[PDB]
Amino acid sequence: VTGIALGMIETRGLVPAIEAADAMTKAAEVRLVGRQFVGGGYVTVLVRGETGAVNAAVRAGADACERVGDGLVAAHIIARVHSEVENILPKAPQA
Amino acid sequence: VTGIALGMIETRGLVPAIEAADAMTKAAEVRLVGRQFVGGGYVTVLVRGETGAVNAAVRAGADACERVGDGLVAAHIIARVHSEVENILPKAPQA
Amino acid sequence: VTGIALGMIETRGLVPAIEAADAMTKAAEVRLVGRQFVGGGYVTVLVRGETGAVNAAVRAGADACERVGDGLVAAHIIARVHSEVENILPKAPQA
Amino acid sequence: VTGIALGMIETRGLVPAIEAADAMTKAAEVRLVGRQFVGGGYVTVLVRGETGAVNAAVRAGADACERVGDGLVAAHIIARVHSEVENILPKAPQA
Amino acid sequence: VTGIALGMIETRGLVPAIEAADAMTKAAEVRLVGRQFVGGGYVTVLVRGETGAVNAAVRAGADACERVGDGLVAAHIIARVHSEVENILPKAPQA
Amino acid sequence: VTGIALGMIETRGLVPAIEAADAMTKAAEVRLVGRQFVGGGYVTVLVRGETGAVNAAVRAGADACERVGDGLVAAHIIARVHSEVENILPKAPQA
Repeated sequence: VTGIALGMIETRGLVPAIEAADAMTKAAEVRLVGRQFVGGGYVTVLVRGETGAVNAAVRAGADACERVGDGLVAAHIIARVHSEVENILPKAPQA
Repeated sequence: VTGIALGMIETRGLVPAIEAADAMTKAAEVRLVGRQFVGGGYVTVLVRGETGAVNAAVRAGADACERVGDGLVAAHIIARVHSEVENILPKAPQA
Repeated sequence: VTGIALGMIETRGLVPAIEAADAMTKAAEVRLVGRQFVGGGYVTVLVRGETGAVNAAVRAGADACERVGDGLVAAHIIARVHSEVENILPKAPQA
Repeated sequence: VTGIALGMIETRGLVPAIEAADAMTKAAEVRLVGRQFVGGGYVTVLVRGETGAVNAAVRAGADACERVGDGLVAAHIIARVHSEVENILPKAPQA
Repeated sequence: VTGIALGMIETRGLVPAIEAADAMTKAAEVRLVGRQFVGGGYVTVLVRGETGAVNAAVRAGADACERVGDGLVAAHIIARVHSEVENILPKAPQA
Repeated sequence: VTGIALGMIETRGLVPAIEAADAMTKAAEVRLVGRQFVGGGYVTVLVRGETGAVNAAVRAGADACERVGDGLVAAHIIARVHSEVENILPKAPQA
């Protein structure tokens, strides 16, 4: 609900990205704040939550999406982003 | 009509994606909720329905579209997406 | 004028796509309803008409555009798309 | 001024496309009606004019742009596009 | 706060770009002014600050993001951009 | 200020493009009128000025940006574009 850690998975294609998003949100209490079409085929899903939650989420999403479609590019956690980085992070996705 | 399972096919190009969409919707009672241009040439079609419907649909779409154009990237089902994932799923496509 | 069959050609680049569109529309009575920039360099042109018209059109467009530029990716006909698929098909192109 | 033939050059990148556009418009009396970013790096420039004008233009643009940057993909003329194809052709570019 | 030097990192994918942005902003007093989706999968993050700040920032971001996802494309500093270049530089990002 | 020659550099990525823009504007009296994301990763920067200015600018930008990131695709000058080509040239960039 109120944690500020950031979890991020980037995939080749939207399908593995949606699998990642589902596995992450089912794995721990994290909020899905963005899904971004990057260009070139990259898609990135972003979650916010407490450190431990985001840790468990990212690990789960990564294990899940590497088997789907063109797969996984990156799985990363930043437990406390600098206040400046909030300027580039999505507050809610657009669907 | 009211099922919440999710079916997804991602293709290289729009043509196999439209074949996928037609085969899926003809294969079982599923609703076509989105067609997404991902970037890089990826296109993803998304269907919602009951679990068994989405199962049959995805299987049909996958068999159909792998023979068309540049073909199939991914075919996947999530029978119950986390409530958070609804935030990134299209409610209706844009044409 | 009133036929609901669907003809589709996908090309690498816009130029072969315009050649495809011209050959298809000159080959039989079909309506050009969409030209779509897919991402990655894919372009897809879509025609509607009666079954026989769309058959002749797609065959003509395919023979024509494979010799132009980066060429042909896919040529496909769906003689009756499921009512659900109409949700993703363009009603008129944008130029 | 009033001719309806269509000249088209597709290039890898915008720079050779601008060279193409300049060579075509300097080579014969043709009107520059569109420059289109296709995705994947393809750019297409479109000219309208009388048949002979468009013939000379396309030949000139093609010779000119193949030496610039990533070069030429396609050079093509359609002397009379079907009335349906007008629906997908740009009336004026956007800059 | 008031320095006009420019720091820039370009990455393959958004995830390494967000890592870059975090490392740069944590490394020295710089302002994150832009994150740009370039097409093809390139993402570029831009920081402004005093010369020494931007120097330290870019070095930190570069060391950080080369280990994340598809990695680093470019890391560059322009300590005083020409007044003309301000016309193409983002004033604040969009998230 | 009032010259109509055109200088153009196309790069793989935005970073070398910004280096190009800075080197060109510092090298001679030219105005930066556009920076264009082309798709596929191509970026093109456009300068206007007198012939000699644009000559010196393009040469400087080219030497500068080939060492940055994924580098240089094309460097080109058109000393007097046809009046028709003005229709596709940017009047000012968007940042």
